[PDB]
Amino acid sequence: MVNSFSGYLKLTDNVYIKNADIVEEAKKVKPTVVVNAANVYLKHGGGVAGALNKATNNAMQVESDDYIATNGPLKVGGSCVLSGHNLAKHCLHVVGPNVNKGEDIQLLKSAYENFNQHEVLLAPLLSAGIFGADPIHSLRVCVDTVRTNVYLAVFDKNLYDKLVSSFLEM
Ligand SMILES: Nc1nc2c(ncn2[C@@H]2O[C@H](COP(=O)(O)O)[C@@H](O)[C@H]2O)c(=O)[nH]1
Repeated sequence: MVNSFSGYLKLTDNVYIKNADIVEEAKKVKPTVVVNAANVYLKHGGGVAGALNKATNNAMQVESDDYIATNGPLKVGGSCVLSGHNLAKHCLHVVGPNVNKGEDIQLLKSAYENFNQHEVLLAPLLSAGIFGADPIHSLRVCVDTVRTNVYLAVFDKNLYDKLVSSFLEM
């Protein structure tokens, strides 16, 4: 069954969260859309991007390279829709700002606005990990910006517990 999400807490009308590996979730859920926490050249070197691409045996990277050759790099805050290969029907590759490289944190709102083009998404938090944004801030921007249905997979149990306790005790 498509979009078979289970095990999430519902934080808002739009936003759900689970302590999960987004690759394992995408295999179970069969989402119409999985979000990649991409960079502007769609180089899936590690993090969520690397994990999603690894699950596609590099098909995602080859398709991404072709997209970039034909269309040029994305903008920070931008997105493109490509195949979800064996994980999803579509992968929405979204570029959040890398505040470790001095990109404007205000583009995290632009980045999450891309989600609103899809009714239902499985997604990571944006601009976490090596992109350097505070995940609590990222979740706040997500809930303030996304208006459809987003199922967030947070891999790290400690981070998950911190996000949930922070959000629900606000
Ligand atoms: N493209 C990309 N590379 C990442 C991401 N997170 C980590 N990396 C890279 O992936 C490699 C392994 O990182 P680790 O798995 O230890 O976090 C390192 O080269 C690191 O810079 C990410 O979200 N995107």
